[PDB]
Amino acid sequence: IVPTRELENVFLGRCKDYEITRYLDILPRVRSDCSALWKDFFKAFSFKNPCDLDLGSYKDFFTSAQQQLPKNKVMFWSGVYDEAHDYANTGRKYITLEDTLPGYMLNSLVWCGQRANPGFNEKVCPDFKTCPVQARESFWGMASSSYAHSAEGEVTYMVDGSNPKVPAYRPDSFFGKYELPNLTNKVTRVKVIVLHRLGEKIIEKCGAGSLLDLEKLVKAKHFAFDCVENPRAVLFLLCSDNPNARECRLAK
Amino acid sequence: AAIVPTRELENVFLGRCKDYEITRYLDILPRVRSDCSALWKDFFKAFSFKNPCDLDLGSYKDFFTSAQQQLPKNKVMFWSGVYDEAHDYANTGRKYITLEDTLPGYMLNSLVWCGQRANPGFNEKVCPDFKTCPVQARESFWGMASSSYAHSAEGEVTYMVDGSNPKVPAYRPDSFFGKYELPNLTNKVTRVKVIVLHRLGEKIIEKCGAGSLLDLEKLVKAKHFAFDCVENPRAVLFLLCSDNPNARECRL
Ligand SMILES: *[C@H]1O[C@H](COP(=O)(O)OP(=O)(O)OC[C@H]2O[C@@H](n3cnc4c(N)ncnc43)[C@H](O)[C@@H]2O)[C@@H](O)[C@@H]1F
Ligand SMILES: *[C@H]1O[C@H](COP(=O)(O)OP(=O)(O)OC[C@H]2O[C@@H](n3cnc4c(N)ncnc43)[C@H](O)[C@@H]2O)[C@@H](O)[C@@H]1F
Repeated sequence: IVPTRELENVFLGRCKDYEITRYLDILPRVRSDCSALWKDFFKAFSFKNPCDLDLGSYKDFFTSAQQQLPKNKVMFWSGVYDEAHDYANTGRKYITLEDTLPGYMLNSLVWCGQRANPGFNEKVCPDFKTCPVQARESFWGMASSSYAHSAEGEVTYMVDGSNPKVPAYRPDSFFGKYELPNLTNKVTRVKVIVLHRLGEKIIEKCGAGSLLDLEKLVKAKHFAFDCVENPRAVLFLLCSDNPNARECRLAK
Repeated sequence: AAIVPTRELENVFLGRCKDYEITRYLDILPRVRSDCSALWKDFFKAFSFKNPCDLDLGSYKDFFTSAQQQLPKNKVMFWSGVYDEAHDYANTGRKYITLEDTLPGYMLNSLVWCGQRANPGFNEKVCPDFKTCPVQARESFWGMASSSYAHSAEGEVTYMVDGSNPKVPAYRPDSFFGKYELPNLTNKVTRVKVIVLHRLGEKIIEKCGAGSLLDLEKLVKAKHFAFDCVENPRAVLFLLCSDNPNARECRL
């Protein structure tokens, strides 16, 4: 894997663009200037072995970086990145991690430290399917946790119902591992949306398999629960990308 | 009461430019030759150290020569009156390209700025209302951006219009499309494909083959382009129906 070029300039550039122009109406600005955020983030993994990371390294970064999240608007997802983002719609309907300050600064970036100067590898980074679990998930694991700890009201969870190999809810997803257990009592409802991909065999349904697992786990935590499969707004989003699919038929 | 310039103009501009250069639309649009600081210099000199209304259609020419990307065949889209729907359908460059996906569109999208005579050469407190400035100055930037963008289109071009406005024809010689785009389309364009938007639950005002759209047709054919026109095609209708699943038009 090839690390992002000019990590620092990209970071600070996204940081300044975000501060001045992004989500102004939707998300609050953070207290720290961009260079203090840079110091906290860099300190986390710099001058270290690329797999000397744990779930605590970026904690000061996230403490600096965390925003209060608008009530009822937080959305979580597993295995349906693209439709959750389209449905969320850049903050118009829901908020995702990539809408928040740290999610937006680091989306799609690739970095790693080294013990030698200049503290980080600008040439080659380890295929993270090589370090332990805790160092692999040290950045986005803490991010997911910091995000989830900030959620309030109803939160929404979008899942893949058409995967014959991967259960809609898994205790060992970032959601199961880091997000769900970090919901505080400010959260009152987990609303699930199951995606039944077009042209595909339906695999999971509300009330059965791993979604019943989830339902019990949510109810055990003193949250309300509900669940729907291809609700109309969602279905229509998928139909625009495949408008002749059988599921997309309109009136004559 | 007063119009507010963007804060930290130069930092926002460089931040966006850098972010874009290194991480944006990599698989979709090519990079430009000039670095960010050169682009800032050509942009700054267009308006700085002059009165705020002392600008013309040629002012940003050097900036546009430097920032213009070559644009992908058959993917260029134009719109009047339906900003949101056009950008939704275009899908951040995955289905069509818009001016906002290009480098200069991205950098200056939503920003507000103006020159002054006194140091430091641009006004940080206040900008005039555009209706106070002569048209060549009021349109200097976005007028140049649209002609330059239109001039780079190759293959089929798509044009999305509002067919539901009772006071604003779908096509108008007086719109940005009509002033700066249609007439700067070169002989590398093969076809104009019009997509007429009929807003859900509203009176249908314009139709393919009559009214200002019949003017658009003959105009297009006398530039020797092919022409076609479709009204609420499914792929668009499904996007409208996603935000309003209850309309008559979305019936199952
Ligand atoms: C926090 O967690 C979920 C998403 O994680 P899950 O493990 O539940 O979902 P899954 O689809 O199984 O895993 C895909 C992983 O990619 C990570 N990721 C986030 N952002 C990026 C970027 N920008 N580039 C590469 N990978 C990224 C995810 O966190 C997943 O682990 C969401 O609801 C919360 F964001
Ligand atoms: C070149 O120009 C047209 C778009 O402009 P038109 O005059 O043809 O159409 P209209 O919708 O009447 O006005 C668009 C111009 O104003 C800016 N603009 C409008 N709405 C927004 C929003 N919501 N965000 C940012 N900018 C907006 C644009 O800069 C246009 O110049 C397109 O085919 C090509 F862009």
